Amino acid sequence: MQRQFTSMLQPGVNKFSLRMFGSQKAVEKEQERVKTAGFWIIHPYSDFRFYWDLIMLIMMVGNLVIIPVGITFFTEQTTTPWIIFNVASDTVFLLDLIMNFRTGTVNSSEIILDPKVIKMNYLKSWFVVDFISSIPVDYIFLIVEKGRALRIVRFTKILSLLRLLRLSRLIRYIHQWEEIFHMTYDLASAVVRIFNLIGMMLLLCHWDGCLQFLVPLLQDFPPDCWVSLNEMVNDSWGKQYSYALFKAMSHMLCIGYGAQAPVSMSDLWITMLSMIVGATCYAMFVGHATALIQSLDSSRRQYQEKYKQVEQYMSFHKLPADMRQKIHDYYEHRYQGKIFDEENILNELNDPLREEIVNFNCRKLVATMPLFANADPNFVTAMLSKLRFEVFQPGDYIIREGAVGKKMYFIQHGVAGVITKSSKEMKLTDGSYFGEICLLTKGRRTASVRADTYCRLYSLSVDNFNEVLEEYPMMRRAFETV
Amino acid sequence: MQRQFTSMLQPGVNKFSLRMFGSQKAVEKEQERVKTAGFWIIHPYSDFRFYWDLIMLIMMVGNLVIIPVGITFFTEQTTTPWIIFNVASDTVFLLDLIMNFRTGTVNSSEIILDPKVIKMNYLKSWFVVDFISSIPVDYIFLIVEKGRALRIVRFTKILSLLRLLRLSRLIRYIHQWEEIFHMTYDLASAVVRIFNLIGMMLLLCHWDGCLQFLVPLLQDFPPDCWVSLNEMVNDSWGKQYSYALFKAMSHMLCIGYGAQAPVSMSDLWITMLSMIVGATCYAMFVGHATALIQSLDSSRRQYQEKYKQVEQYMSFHKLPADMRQKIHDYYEHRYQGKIFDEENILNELNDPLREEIVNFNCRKLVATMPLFANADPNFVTAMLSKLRFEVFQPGDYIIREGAVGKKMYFIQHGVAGVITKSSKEMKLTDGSYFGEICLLTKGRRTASVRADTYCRLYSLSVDNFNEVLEEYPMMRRAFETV
Amino acid sequence: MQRQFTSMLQPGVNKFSLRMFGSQKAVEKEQERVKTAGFWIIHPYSDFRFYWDLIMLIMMVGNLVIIPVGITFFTEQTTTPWIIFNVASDTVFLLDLIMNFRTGTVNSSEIILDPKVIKMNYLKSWFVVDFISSIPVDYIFLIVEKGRALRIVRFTKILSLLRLLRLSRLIRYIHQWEEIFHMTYDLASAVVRIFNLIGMMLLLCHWDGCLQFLVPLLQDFPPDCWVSLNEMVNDSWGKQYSYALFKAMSHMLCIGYGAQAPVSMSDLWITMLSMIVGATCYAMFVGHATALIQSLDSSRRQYQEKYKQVEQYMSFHKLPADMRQKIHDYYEHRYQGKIFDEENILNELNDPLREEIVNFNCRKLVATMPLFANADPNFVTAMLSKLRFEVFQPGDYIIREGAVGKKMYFIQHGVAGVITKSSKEMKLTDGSYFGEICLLTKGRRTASVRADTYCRLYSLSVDNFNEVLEEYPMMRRAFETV
Amino acid sequence: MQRQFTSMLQPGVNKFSLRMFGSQKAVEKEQERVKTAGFWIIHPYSDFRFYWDLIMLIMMVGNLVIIPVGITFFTEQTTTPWIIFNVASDTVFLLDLIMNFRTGTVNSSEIILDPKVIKMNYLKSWFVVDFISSIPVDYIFLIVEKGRALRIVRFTKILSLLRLLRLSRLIRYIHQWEEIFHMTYDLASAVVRIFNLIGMMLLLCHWDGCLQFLVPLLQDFPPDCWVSLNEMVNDSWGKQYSYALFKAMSHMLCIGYGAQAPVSMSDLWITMLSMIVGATCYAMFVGHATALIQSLDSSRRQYQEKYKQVEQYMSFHKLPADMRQKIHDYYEHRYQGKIFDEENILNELNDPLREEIVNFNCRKLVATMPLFANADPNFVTAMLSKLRFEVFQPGDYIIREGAVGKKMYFIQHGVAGVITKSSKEMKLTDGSYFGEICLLTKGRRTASVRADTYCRLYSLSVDNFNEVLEEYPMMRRAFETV
Repeated sequence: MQRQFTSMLQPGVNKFSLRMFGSQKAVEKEQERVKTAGFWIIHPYSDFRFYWDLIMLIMMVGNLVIIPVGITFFTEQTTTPWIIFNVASDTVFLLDLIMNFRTGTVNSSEIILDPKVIKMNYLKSWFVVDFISSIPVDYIFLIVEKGRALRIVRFTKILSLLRLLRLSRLIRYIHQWEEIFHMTYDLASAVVRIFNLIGMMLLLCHWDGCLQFLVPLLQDFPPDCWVSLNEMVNDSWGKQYSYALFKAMSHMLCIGYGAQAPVSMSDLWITMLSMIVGATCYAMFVGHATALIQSLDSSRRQYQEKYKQVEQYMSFHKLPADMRQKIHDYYEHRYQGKIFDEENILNELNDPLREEIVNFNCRKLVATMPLFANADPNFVTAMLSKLRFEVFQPGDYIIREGAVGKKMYFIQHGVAGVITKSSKEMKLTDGSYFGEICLLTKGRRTASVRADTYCRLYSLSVDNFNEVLEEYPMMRRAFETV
Repeated sequence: MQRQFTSMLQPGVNKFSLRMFGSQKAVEKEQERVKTAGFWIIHPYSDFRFYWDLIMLIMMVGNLVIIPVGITFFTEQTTTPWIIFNVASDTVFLLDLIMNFRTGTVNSSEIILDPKVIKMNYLKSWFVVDFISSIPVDYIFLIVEKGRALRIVRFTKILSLLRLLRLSRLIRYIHQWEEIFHMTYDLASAVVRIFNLIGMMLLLCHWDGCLQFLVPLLQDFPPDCWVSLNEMVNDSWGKQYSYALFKAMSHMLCIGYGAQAPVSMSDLWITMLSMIVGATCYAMFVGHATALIQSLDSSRRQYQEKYKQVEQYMSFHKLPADMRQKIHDYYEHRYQGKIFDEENILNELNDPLREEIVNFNCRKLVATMPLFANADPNFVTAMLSKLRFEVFQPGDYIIREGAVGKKMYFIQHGVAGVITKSSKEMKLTDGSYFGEICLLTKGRRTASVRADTYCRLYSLSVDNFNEVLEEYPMMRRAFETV
Repeated sequence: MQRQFTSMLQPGVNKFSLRMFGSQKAVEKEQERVKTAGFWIIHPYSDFRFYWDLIMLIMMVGNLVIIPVGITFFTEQTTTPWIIFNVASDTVFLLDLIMNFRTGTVNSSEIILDPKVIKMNYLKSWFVVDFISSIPVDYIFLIVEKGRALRIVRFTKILSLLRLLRLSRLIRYIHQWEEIFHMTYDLASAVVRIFNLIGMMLLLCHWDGCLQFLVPLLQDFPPDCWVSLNEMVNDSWGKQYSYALFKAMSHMLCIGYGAQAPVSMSDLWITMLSMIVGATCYAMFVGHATALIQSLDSSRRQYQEKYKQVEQYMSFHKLPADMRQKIHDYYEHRYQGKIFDEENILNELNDPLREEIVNFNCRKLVATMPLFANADPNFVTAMLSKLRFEVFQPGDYIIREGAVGKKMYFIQHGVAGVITKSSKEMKLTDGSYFGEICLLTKGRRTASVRADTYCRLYSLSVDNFNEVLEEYPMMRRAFETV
Repeated sequence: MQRQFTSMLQPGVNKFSLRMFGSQKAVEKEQERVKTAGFWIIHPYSDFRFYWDLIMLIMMVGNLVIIPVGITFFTEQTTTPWIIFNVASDTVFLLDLIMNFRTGTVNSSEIILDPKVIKMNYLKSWFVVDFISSIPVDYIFLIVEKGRALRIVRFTKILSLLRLLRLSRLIRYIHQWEEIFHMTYDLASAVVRIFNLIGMMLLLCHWDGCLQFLVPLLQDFPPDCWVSLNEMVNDSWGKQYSYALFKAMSHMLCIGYGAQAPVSMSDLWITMLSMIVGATCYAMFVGHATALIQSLDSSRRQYQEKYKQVEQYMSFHKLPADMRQKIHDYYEHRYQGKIFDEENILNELNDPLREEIVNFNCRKLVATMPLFANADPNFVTAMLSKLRFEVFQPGDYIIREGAVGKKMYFIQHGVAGVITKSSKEMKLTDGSYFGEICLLTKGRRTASVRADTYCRLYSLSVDNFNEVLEEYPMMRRAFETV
């Protein structure tokens, strides 16, 4: 399985990939480009790359949690298990760094050129930090020293703590992957952002906790510091760590100090720093929360806003209370607490989708009418698109006796009433339709129609009907029969 | 009253129901579907169901407050009154669980199918938790033991505390009911959300308070914990509870610690947990508050935003100060601090409503004119819709001498002035109208008209007039008389 | 000056009044309505009423600050100066209450009817609270007692503290006045709201401070409370008050406790209450601040948002970097970091204003052209409105050699260049104009035109020109000369 | 280099300047205006002025940090190094003040008039404060005294502290420069605002820290204050300062008190003040953070909001799940998680840019077609603009057998399929085009076309084609060949 590896290195055909590039042909074309250099180049959007980054993340998170703690609360830093772990981690990071040269960079089209583009762009931006993070600097220093001891040890811990610069790399990895996920799974951005922030906060809190003890460790546990003053120098490491974290955490969430307000200058300064870091983090969190909340009820909010405009309009015109109430009722019936521009949405969609939607809505309404049963399907489709949805309140005249009816109505739904002088009253319900006589007559409507309950009609204007006919002359002729 | 129960189980005809489904016929149809299975199925939107859920809520809230407190601050948990209360509660929850099988689930149309749909969908989602919550697990355990004592008792309390999982159920109930209420009463979403959050916070605070003491109780009141260190082990239960709540509450609202910063590890950890929980809750609350504030002054805000755009436009064109001032004045008069797209709003409404609105606005204006007194009502209605509202600043020429008047004006309101060379000056007020001579003439206007004070006209363009006439030829002919 | 008072009682002719009602005639009409009842009715929007409310506010604020403090930190509550002050205040509030019956209520049109409308609507809503607040209840109680002493005194303080219910009245007064001010002075809503909140917070803080000491006072200064534990029972009143306020204030802003965490139950409960009140207030403040911030940079924000959409569009089309840069540059030149729909704004304005704006913009541009010097002013005006503003980037062909020019260009501004094969190159600057030959020719354009620097043209389409001509045939004829 | 200075004083030709004024000619004109007065007037937007303000900022920031500290933590305020520094600073501020008279003020066009406009407008607004800040008042007072000592010294410090009023000036300088930068570099407003606030907070914190110690210093270190109670009167200055800052900083970020809750009244009051200042600042910061967060993910948010409307629409129409899924898929393919009104954006742009964009998009698509190879470039350009982008889901009929094709399709991209009864199946890919036969025929389409995979077409309607032809009759004729 030597070619398999190569294949993996190329960008695979996934849901994401298609969205990014297009069709499978496009993907293939991209792959061809990649295939110019053999075993030296890795495509950023590839599956192998993804796997590698996942691995890194798994390692990286652990390492970030571990490293500082290891440095602080374990005195014997030269013990076997620790050292082996460190070495392996370093190796992994070196490998990652190496990969980064071979990996392509997203911009615009992705640059797959190795010797000039990948090497120079990486070396001019992020390389140095990565290099620092990956390598075991402290160990190197120790080796150099080998080829005052307490002082050296103290120095070394600080050097080791340069391995926290992997965090930048981690962040970078996260960002790209999040972007990819957005393209793929349609994740809620707000949710993602807040989650990221939470993680960051946790990490920062941990670091602060470590640091608070770390400085004392560095300074040899002086008599006027928080570790010596609480009398927990020789206590179990875990307990100490917990205490430190608590101290840090309070500063993060604005609760208070540890045992006592700082005495030594250094300690005080550290506390202040933590507070600053804590405070800003909390602010950011609050902001994120606010954003999330706004996102969550957004549609609803929009509806309310829209309604407020109507209210304002009413106020401007100084309408009677009854009128206002009626309008409110209409709005409730008409839109059902929702906000959407129907027409705009339809425009945004393609034709087939639109047609499908219309069929779902109105095919049952128009098919029940005997005029459209014998007609051709295309004609029906054409008609249906034209139809315009309407609502009427109870005790409202839809059509009137003697007034010229510009449009005909199909009752999808609702309790209507046919007001006629000659024929008494024939109440109409869902499925019925009217204004049919006044289509090709081009005159005044005979009888009246009043809404008994709330109604949901589909209006069809005479002009629109004429337009529709314009395409189907045979159909028009047929209609003209009776 | 055996059939009455069945009826109740079906979905009733309410305001909500109509909105959900449609007309009474639709509701009846839905009921028919429900009526396929007798005494085994409950419709989610039914009145009986609503009542049941209300009952549950009444029970549930009480139980959530009570349970933890009971577990903690009362040592004798095997006493009669407590046990009876518990048993009844358990029974009620079991009944609720049973109902949940028989109750239909909202999706899309509601699934009323029992054997497959209701049983499998519920069992695959929420069942297990509900089952756990409902049953008295601790009591069962005790019974088993019956058919080291201190240890057993300690264990049992934890088991009992599994009955807090009713909270999920409660939440679910609340959400659905809130949704229903939205459909029904048009509640302010923001307000609802914040209220929910407040309740949650309170509950959480209470739980934290219980927990802080609870852990000490579990651990047998060790010498280095907050209960033993304050010397309030044998104090009255109520006082202790209050203290615990205070401790919890401080962490929630970021105030501080209890008597002293934690000493024992467990206590410290608990405190940290509380802080986390507290802090997040506070953040959420803040966010909600922000959202609410934004909602409350939204219309006003929108107006301001709109105005800012006008200002920006002015800036871009670098207008003189006087001009800007004039524009500002016009805006104030024109819109009166409000924001609304009139045309859009009108489009959103149905025809009858629109007509009514127009009548309310302009029937008094047009009726006072003697041209529209003898005319037909339909014609008048047609005319009125066409009319377009306008405002003019004082010292502004509305119509001019010698310039062709494209439109005529009805003064609804304001202090106008007729500038004529021959006839001196005849100042016009609310109710007057002009540009009437230049309607069918198709030429140049004779005299000028200047605004004395601010005005509110209803313009009527000649083209629009012609269009209107197009429908009523007789009317046009009549007009042509004089 | 008996009639003067009556006049004052009626609604005056102010800026506000006109905006509310309309013209002076409208105001007069309103006044007539008021004048139905003599010396018994007060119009809500009147000047006298405003004055009265200002007076009340002046009194009310003072009283709210004073009362609680007086109750708490002065033992001798039966001393002369205090009592006189109280009595006067009570009298004033009674007077205010009386006025409230006679004052009209805003709804819709304002209800000026006394016997039924004003009396019943007020008595069914706010009366009782107002009555309670106004009257000296404590004094009445004392009188009753006159016609254990320590106990009575304790009771009386609580009764007296019912006079804080004036706060509701104050709030009501503020709201109405704020609304009026909005109509009048165009105040920033956000700013207003935050200011209100600040005031409320301050008042609440003060009350909390009073309360914290007040409860101890009521309870006779027990040995385990914050006043007795700090050993400041017999200290100077002012100091005590300050301390109390500090204690309250910390809870409001989430800082901490007083000297020590509460010991007695009552104290603890009070603290908790304060924290709740404090915390909510702080949240509200934060929200308000956020809102204010959003308001302040709103225009700018909108522009950025708009730009982001353009960027997104570019991304979707996957444009080259150069192209993107060009677009960015164009946007910067075109809109200058601002957001406004020109056309929409113009539509919103009246005609005269629009004309004025156009003159300010383009009269200097078109007048310099010799074609429009001899023409009539009306024609010029007509032309100018039609003109459409445009921008061109340097190294861009505006007009081309051999391509049919649909529109002509007036260079308001910018460094243009005339590219001709025959006539070499004649560089054009601000004031010049071109495409003039291809107006009535209806053919292909001869020479090319390229932008040297950035340009700001006013395009005029041939169709639009034709339309303009349609009104002025003589003008057209004249133009046709040469 | 005497004229060089003059030149510098005039407004230079920068990117900013052009944007502000226009072309170089405009800038020159502006310069001419400036050149009316020689060596007495400075233009606000000039380079020299900018440099001066930068210098001031550099000085000013330092001075603000230094002054208070100097006043507080150094007893010997009459020492040489300090005094020299002070004197120089004072001189600089005096110079700045002088410049301010000579500098022009931005409004509208900038006022370059010296004797009336610059002198009176400055003297009526900001002068006095500036004068106070600039001059060494304390030193003057001392001199006066020269021409109880402890008391005098105490008084003098307060007087000296009047030199903090330079902050207003600094603020003013910052605002203007920020505005200029916005015009120039297109900075993110939100980011700027937050940065400003941070700086302010830091400064305020520092001042608070100084103040907390300062009051004690003024009051002669009484026995019941925080400096005397901690026993750090004779400690090193730096340590004291740090402690003070910590105390201040806690109040700012809501953490807690210093060593102990205040005892003396003055101290308590100071603490309260700090808390107020701190609390408000924190609120503001939170608000700013929220704003920033909203800005950052704005585009994404907008997309989500838009999508929610579609969902709402679907809900309203009660569509089947499959349909909804299809719609979602279409949206994902169609818009790719982005929001933009294409048409609106195009309208906003100029013609050349639009043309360029179209070429980038569709020239490759239309050029591959042999119909447009021999045609003229102008015609091609015209055609391309008309084209309308479309998407189709797999298993969707684009064109049908027997149905009249109103528009023709160019496959930019995607896996299509040609459904024919006679000719079997010929699958089409990127670059192909169809509906070409039904262009000038004006009849029914022969064969069907179904989407195999997702597609991205460019539709071209027959009406649009006809319109395009209308300009190029020769082209039309050519097309009519075959």
